[PDB]
Amino acid sequence: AFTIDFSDHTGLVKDAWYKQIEDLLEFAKKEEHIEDDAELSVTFVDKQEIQEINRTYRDKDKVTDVISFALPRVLGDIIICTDVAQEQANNYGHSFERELGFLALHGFLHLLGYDHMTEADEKEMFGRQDTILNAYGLTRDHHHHHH
Ligand SMILES: [Zn+2]
Repeated sequence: AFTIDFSDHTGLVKDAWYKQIEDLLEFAKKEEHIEDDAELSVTFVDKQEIQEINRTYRDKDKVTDVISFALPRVLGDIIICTDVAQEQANNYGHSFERELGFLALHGFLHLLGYDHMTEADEKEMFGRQDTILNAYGLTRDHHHHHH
């Protein structure tokens, strides 16, 4: 099994988008060969709230697109900023909800223990990200964040 506890503090997220994001992350969990039951939470917030969360939890007084908090396997929490995701979606040329899904996938891989702070880690983690997105059908280069 795989359950996402979703929350949307903005009222912007459509019900169809929750399903699209959950289906992508469930596919990723299977591609990662995680057989156990897993659970996680995804919360959508506006730019004022993401800055406050970034300030108090990361000592970064600034807006950002996604924050992941790593801890049935309980994987932790992903927080996504709708304001930033909408602008990044415009810059990459896919929809708001596609960008929400990409940021959720990125956070999910972080919760599994991947990181990209070194070149070797980045190659491993973006290699998995690209492979999952391609296997799901998201093969256009900018759906990978050109990455
Ligand atoms: Zn990251």
